[PDB]
Amino acid sequence: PPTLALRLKPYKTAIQQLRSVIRALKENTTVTFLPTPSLILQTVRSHCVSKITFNSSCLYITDKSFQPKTINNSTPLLGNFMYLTSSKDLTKFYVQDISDLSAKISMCAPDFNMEFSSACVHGQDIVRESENSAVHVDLDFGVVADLLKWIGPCPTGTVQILVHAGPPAIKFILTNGSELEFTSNNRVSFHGVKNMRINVQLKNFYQTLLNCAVTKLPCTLRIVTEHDTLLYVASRNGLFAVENFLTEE
Amino acid sequence: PPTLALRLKPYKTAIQQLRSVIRALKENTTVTFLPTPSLILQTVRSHCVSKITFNSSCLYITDKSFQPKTINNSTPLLGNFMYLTSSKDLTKFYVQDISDLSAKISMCAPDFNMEFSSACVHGQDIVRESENSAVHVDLDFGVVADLLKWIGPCPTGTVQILVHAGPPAIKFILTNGSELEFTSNNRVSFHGVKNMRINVQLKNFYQTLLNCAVTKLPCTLRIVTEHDTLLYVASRNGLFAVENFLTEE
Repeated sequence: PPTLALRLKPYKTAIQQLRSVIRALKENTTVTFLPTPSLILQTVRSHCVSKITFNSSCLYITDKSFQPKTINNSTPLLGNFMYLTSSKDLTKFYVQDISDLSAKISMCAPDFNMEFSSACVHGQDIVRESENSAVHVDLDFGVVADLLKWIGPCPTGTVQILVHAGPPAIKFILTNGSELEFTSNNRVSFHGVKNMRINVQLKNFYQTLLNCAVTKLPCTLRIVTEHDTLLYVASRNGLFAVENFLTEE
Repeated sequence: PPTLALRLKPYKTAIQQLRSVIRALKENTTVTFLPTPSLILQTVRSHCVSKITFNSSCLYITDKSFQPKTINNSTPLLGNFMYLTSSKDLTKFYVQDISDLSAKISMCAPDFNMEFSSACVHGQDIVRESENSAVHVDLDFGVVADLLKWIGPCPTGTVQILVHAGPPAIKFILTNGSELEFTSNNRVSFHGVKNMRINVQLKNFYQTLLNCAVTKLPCTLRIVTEHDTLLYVASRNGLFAVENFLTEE
């Protein structure tokens, strides 16, 4: 039977880094297993879609005939499935393709083993789109930390992200009139700017930053204008990538 | 294979009544499955041992060769096992005896099924002991409620239970000097009293009362003096019995 297995050392590391993100997953959150190999978490919040993709280095695949499987993370009795995989006692975690309609998940710990079969759902894949006029600014981890400390007081209202080109700058404005801005090359890196603004809910922007901050590495911000106005915020390491897509308003 | 199955209607009712108790179970809490049929939860806290026994009417047994199984409620990956059984979506729950060293638990929900095998441990059975000189007072549910409201302010210090025989009375005294007492037949029932006292931790007595109060029915208090000084507090309905054993100090 075609088996997709998690490689324990990098997976346990990754899932520990992500523990706070995984604790925050929603009722619609999906988990996708691919023969690539890949594992993808995808979550819809108001005007915000979030995707966590595990690097292939976290997985072992025995047989590429393994059919793609998407399941709900919210599991009838078990609740938050991905949270259970963050158990520090986990010794084995694999998925088997033994029926068309479902995925069979196996997990072990010292003197324990368990299996469950969850119904497959129809997933959507989300692709970061490119546009000729897009803004792209990379933020050092220290900048992300500063934004989080600033915005972290339960966050309400909106944040306006205001970008300038005259000289380059990225500016952040909150509902209460507070403003922070960055111009400085050894703190941020500008890769295409134009005079523009985007307004997003503060709660979503803060959660987005929190999720990206798990890498303790630089985060990429992009803003596009075509299908509509959208803010992309992402970070990654060699174990996983966190990507968020925030729709204006 | 010998199967012990939960009868869904009375089990789901019982487990819903007990939900708060089950949320509070400890690392040493055991779950015992018997061919009687019976299911027993047993938990050790400081000077307090608590036992929940499900009435046979909650169980169906196919084959009395089923070997007795005790397992830890704290389950490596799953965490609080009994809490998972309180899922309002549960459609099937049974235990199979297919190995000497372990119990195989199966559980279902609409489009979900799961199985796990947990290692058997060595349980102790706890028996309420009788003594010729013991105090026994039954308390109406309204009395239990009054005690809970009185003691419920996080409870610290101790409670002294002071019993009198001249005329009969049961008295409760807290560390801060507050005192409540009962003498009244249509509120409490005296079945053997003698002049005596017992002192227990307030936190344990309060938790004990909370657990018994789930029946919304009268609760039995007994106090013994032999092996040592001990307070027994219990309540039951046709679905389960809650029993607690509090050692003096």
